[PDB]
Amino acid sequence: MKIGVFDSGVGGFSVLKSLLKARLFDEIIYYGDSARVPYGTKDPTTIKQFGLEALDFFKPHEIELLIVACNTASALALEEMQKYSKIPIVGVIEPSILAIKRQVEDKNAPILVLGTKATIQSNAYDNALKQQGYLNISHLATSLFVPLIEESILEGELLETCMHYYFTPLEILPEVIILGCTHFPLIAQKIEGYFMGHFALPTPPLLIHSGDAIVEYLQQKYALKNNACTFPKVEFHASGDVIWLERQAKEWLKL
Amino acid sequence: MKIGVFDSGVGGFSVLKSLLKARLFDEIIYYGDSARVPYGTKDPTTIKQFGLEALDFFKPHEIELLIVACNTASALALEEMQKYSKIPIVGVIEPSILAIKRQVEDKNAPILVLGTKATIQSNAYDNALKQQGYLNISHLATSLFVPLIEESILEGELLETCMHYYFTPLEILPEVIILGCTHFPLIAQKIEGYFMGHFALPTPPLLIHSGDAIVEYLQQKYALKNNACTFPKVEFHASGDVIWLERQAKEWLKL
Ligand SMILES: N[C@H](CCC(=O)O)C(=O)O
Ligand SMILES: N[C@H](CCC(=O)O)C(=O)O
Repeated sequence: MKIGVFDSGVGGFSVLKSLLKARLFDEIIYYGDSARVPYGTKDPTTIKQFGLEALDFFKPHEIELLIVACNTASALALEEMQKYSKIPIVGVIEPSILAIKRQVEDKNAPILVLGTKATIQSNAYDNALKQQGYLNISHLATSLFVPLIEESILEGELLETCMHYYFTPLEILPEVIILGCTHFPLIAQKIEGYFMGHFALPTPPLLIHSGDAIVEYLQQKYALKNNACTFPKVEFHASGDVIWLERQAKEWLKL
Repeated sequence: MKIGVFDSGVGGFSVLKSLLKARLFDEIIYYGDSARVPYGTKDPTTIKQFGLEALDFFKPHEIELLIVACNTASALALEEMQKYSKIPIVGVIEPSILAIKRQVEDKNAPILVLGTKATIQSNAYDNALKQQGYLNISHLATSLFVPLIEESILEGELLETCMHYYFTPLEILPEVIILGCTHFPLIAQKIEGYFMGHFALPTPPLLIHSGDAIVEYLQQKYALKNNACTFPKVEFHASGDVIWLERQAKEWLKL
């Protein structure tokens, strides 16, 4: 079918990479609000309005389903967007909760949630996780990860120092880490390397990928074949220069 | 005289600080496009439109002069803005050149220009400096400085490492450093310390402050006295939550 994917910028490509891999949809209309990104360092009122405005962008595209690839938008504007919609709107938060429920049996397992300041402040993951019984949960806003990753600073001294800055105050060694942000998958191995090295772990904690989770959810609900289509057509749209956004699509979608 | 001050967000408070200290105007209308900050990591077309939209916001306020405190907006949209406006519009680039002309007699003195990617990409400083005869200029886009500063990372290993990441590749030790971004004054002492420490200098390179430079230019161009109210009328406006914008002011107006 034909669907739309919404994100604040190019981070949502991490989710698009997953969606493509699953070969679930024939046509995908991706819209990145690159003129206003990032959303994570802003307020609830502003983000909700951005969410509603994303709706207006897709209305004429005739999409059968809208994926809010942005973790920040999913945590603050999903509710409203759905209230006003003739079609289904799926965020990347709830699907990750389901991924945890089946991947993390022990309700006492230490879980660390990483996200933007807005996503963490919303308690979106904390609320959802507790409902499912989990009692050992920790939350951490790692905002500088976003700009570092957009500068393509995916390794080296600076990145290590930034992770050390954010992770040092942590009280509990996580057994599971949720990548509650579109950009974090790009430094997944680095995050794993940090904990394995700093805490001398034989194996890294478990990381939950937002894109892979929403895929598992969309394959279940809205039942879809794992190759219901050959070459999916994709449209790229942005509030900023679309050429700049498309250029990054190459880098993010690349294996 | 009633004036307007435009910036992409809270960074412009560094210019507001200079304006307030000089006591030139009795009324100042501050507008920060906080819903869309930052401008520096975006494209020319997007930035130019933001500039024109800033003019639409100010038209109703009937200001007599508009200060574009944003170095990025100054570099990319100043020309377009001045074209469709009947009131004088002053950016923070030219005043800096005029201040350098006066402080640096040696046209061969090594000058280092720091700014956002968009500001540096525009070559606005390069072209303005050469016109005045300067021949030893280096340009560096220190993008990460912006988010670091907004998270108030003004000390510690992360700031040192970020500074080292950008500065270490420099082939020449600057004698003059242009803080070509609203945010940099907040780490001015740290930058001075970096060069004094790393190059065993008894005194730091001369830093050019955008805010003081435009205030000085304004003071002379309009022959203004420093006798305006000690506590003038200041209005704060923002595209994002204005409460968030205001609460940040003390971080910049501080002492
Ligand atoms: N896409 C956002 C990260 C970038 C932003 O702050 O807008 C998220 O998933 O949280
Ligand atoms: N105000 C911008 C810094 C923040 C931004 O990029 O928007 C400048 O002076 O270049």
